Amino acid sequence: HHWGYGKHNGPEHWHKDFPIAKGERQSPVDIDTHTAKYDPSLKPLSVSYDQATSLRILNNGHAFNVEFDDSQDKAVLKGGPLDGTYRLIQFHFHWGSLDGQGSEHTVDKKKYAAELHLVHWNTKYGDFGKAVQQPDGLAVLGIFLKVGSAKPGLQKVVDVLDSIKTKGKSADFTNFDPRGLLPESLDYWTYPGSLTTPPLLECVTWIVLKEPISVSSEQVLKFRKLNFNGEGEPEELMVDNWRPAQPLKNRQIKASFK
Ligand SMILES: COc1ccc([C@H]2OC(=O)NC2=O)c(OC)c1
Ligand code: NA
Ligand SMILES: [Zn+2]
Repeated sequence: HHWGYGKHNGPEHWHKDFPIAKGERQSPVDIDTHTAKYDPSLKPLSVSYDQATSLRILNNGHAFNVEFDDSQDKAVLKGGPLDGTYRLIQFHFHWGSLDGQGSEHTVDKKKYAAELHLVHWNTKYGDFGKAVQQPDGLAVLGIFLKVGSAKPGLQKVVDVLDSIKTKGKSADFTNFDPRGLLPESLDYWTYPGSLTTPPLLECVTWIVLKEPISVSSEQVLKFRKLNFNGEGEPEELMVDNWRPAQPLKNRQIKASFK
């Protein structure tokens, strides 16, 4: 598979290798804040990242992933819409060529400069590869980024990026604390959806925080210096690695806040 984000291999093409692209629970979606309803049944959200163990950062040709040790229940997400325990495995971002675009989810059609995805898998399925075959296998915590003040907790990420410029490069990335990427409020929207890249599997409970984090123009500029290509290959900047909003179909987006 040679999927990507360009004219020739971008999201409009994905359905030919991955027919579930046109499925019933695809992501991302536009969150219409006037149609989403507060749900009193939602339990409180629990982000337990105190014991998180980051290992490595990888340019996979699509984004850069900060990977965690998920061989035990270190860093977990529970509560909210979730039943049981979801283990953090990695986070990554999606971003734009310009500050006016980059997020996958939109809020009343508003696009943010970037979107952070903290990816967790349901431990009742034993491993990640089994979890992605299940409708409740993953929980993705999505956090919007807007450009304003710098986010100090992001700068360690920004600073390692020149060591992983091209596809297939990785670097040791230990002792990174993902709590420094969260906004103050855990108010969220939630809906059932999918992975936003191939294989597009319909295995995600999406939890999208309402409060964006602010990052600096300089910080997001450094994201845009990465490359989609491998070393020695013609330079294609890693920008606009986002899928546009997909049809909501027969889904309701629920708000955790009144
Ligand atoms: C193999 O693991 C994967 C594969 C794809 C995705 C995509 O879905 C998404 O929301 N962003 C993505 O890059 C993922 O993240 C949950 C994890
Ligand atoms: Na709207
Ligand atoms: Zn993502």
